[PDB]
Amino acid sequence: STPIQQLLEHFLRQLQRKDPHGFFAFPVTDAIAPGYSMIIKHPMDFGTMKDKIVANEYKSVTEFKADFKLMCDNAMTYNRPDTVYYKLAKKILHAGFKMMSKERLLALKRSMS
Ligand SMILES: COc1cc(-c2cn(C)c(=O)c3cnccc23)c(OC)cc1CN(C)C
Repeated sequence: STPIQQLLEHFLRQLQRKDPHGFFAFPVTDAIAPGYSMIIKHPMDFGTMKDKIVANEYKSVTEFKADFKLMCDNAMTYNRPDTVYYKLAKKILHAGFKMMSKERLLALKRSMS
């Protein structure tokens, strides 16, 4: 494991704690959510992100944050605001962007000196 892989695994584990039922653990299928593929053209989930960390597919934290935001944006686009999925995606998005904020990353950058 590389220092980037270790850091991204840490960020991912903390995010996955917010989804205990595993709604974001694997890709959403049309069987589980009718007409999902008709609406969502760029699917994303924690499991896909996990495989990208393991395969060393993330060159930056920015790229990781973009996949995370995409996963939350998809759930907020497909599901209506009064749903469990939309509410959880908005909660997860807020938790991820405070944890991986520019301030938290600048403090990390400074500690790498
Ligand atoms: C009802 O349980 C599930 C829900 C979803 C689910 C997720 N998201 C993100 C959605 O937007 C969504 C929207 N509509 C319907 C369902 C979902 C799921 O997708 C991987 C898997 C399960 C199966 N479960 C045993 C883990």
